[PDB]
Amino acid sequence: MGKIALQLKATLENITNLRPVGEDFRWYLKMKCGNCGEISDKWQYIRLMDSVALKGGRGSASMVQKCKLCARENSIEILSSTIKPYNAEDNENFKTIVEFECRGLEPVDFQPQAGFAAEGVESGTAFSDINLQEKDWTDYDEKAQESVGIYEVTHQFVKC
Ligand SMILES: [Cl-]
Ligand SMILES: [Zn+2]
Repeated sequence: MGKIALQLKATLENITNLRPVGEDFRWYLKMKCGNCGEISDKWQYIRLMDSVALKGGRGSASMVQKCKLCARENSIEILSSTIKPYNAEDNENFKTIVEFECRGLEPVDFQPQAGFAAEGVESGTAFSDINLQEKDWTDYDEKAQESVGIYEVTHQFVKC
């Protein structure tokens, strides 16, 4: 078992409280088998709503997968109490937004897609259904009379 933090960085414009929303939120990841090193060929996602009870007091997992190359049964779990928003004050800094407990599947890449939400920095205008798949996003806050944006989204992994 190991924990891994996923840190986001983005440039924010007139936006705050940027966060994944809901138990159905999808963390799209490329995952590495911890025994044979095989990295998934396609993006896979994991979500809190898929939680499954592991046998024999081992706890739970968000995803269990038998490695196709070495037959190990590996798992990974999103830690829900570690999910944090990315705020106006975090602008352009890496910041941990979620942690995963890894039992033989470890993420080595991350693709933010849909399901994020955020709000106008002063207006509190709600923006939902934000898709970051392009790594840029723009909209207009009518209450603020300002453009809002999230640009140059990137990430990195910290082993905890
Ligand atoms: Cl998947
Ligand atoms: Zn393997």
